[PDB]
This record gives sequence, C-alpha cells and structure tokens, in this order.
Amino acid sequence: PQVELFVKAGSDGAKIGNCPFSQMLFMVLWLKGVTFNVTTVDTKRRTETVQKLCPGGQLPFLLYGTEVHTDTNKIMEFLEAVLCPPRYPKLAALNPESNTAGLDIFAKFSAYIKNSNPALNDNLEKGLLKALKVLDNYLTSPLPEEVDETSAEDEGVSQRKFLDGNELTLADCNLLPKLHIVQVVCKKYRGFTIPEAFRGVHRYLSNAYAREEFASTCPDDEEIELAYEQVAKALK
Repeated sequence: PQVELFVKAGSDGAKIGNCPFSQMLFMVLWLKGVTFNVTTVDTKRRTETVQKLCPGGQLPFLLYGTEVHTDTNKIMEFLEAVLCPPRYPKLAALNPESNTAGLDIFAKFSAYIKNSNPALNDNLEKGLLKALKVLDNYLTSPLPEEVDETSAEDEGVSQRKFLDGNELTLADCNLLPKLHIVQVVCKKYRGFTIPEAFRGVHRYLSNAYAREEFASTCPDDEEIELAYEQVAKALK
C-alpha cells in the first residue's frame, strides 16, 4: 500500500524546510516501520503532479494508496488507526497527560520571539521558562509503569527516556519538532538556552537527539533560523 508524504521545501526549494507538523508525520511514519517515501514541495514552484494531487494546496499532505489526506492531526490519527499490530506498532501514549504535557510551550516561545517591546521581554522569557518547567516536572514525575521501583538517592524521580515511558510515542512526535525550533531559534536570536537546572528536559532532548527518527528528520539549523529571521530580528 503506497505511502507518500509531501512536505514543505526549504530555501533552495529541495531540502526539508521549517515545518514541525511535517517533521511530526515523518517521525510517525519512520516509527511505524512502514515503507514510505517523502517528496519536498517548493510551494512557489509546484509540480503539476502535486497540483493535481492536492488542489487545496495544503502542506504537509499524505498520499495513501490512491487517497489524499490533509490536516496533520487527522493524518496522524489515521496513520495510528490504519497501521496496527501485528505488522506495525501502536504509538499512542498510554497516559493521556503525556499528550498534553509541554503543549503551551510553543505559544509562549511564539510571543517571546515575535516580541519587539523591551519592557515585555523579561515577562515573556519568564512565561516560556515556567512552561518549560512544567514539562520538566512531567518528565521527572514517575509514571504508573514505574510504581514503587526506585533508588534511595533519587526517590520519586523518573528515570524514563521520553514523555510516556522508554519508547517514542505520538506525543513525542508532536512535541519534539516544536521544542527543537524553540531551542534553535532562541539560541540564535535571543541569547537564550534552556537552563541546566531543567534536568528532565535536558535528558529528554539528549535521548531524543540520540534517536535517528528525530535527528534525521530535523531540518538544518540554518533553515529554521531563516524561517524566523524576519519576526525575530524585530527586538532592539
């Protein structure tokens, strides 16, 4: 059953551009173990093929057999329901709160980065830090699979690699691409790095960069930086 993901091209019109939703789906497809390919689209220079396939012009989109699917969340839910055991792993998180943890972070960063008002900068860095902190608390809070197993020096502190346990789940495919943007953009434009003291977050990002499903599907740092150049440069 043929599977082809269409994604937003970057600045040369060929390579992967900045698009967390595109990366999210590329991640799900990789984690499913399914045979798929990926076509980048220069949206300013669309092939007649892509034009016929997806008249609405939405990106990303998925061709599955003969059927075109748009809307990233809906595609994700479709992939989860159509690619099941025993042939493909379920990737849905077991704990519903894994799906909501960290979700307000991208919006705090969006306000932070778009801001050009100096008296509001310190408020906005704080809103972003507090959001990251709440994700940190999630990542260090033991989940039901870890019930009552510990180490005297680290009691009540989760050792798990990712949001919902030790395997990547749909919840990570959603958050990780957004959190990667946050990291790259804020370093480049705002002298900002996630504090060391957020150890859950740092371990998470570290175990994520160790995984080729995340790392190989990231657009280059340049591509993300260029995407944000106009909105980010505004703060004097």
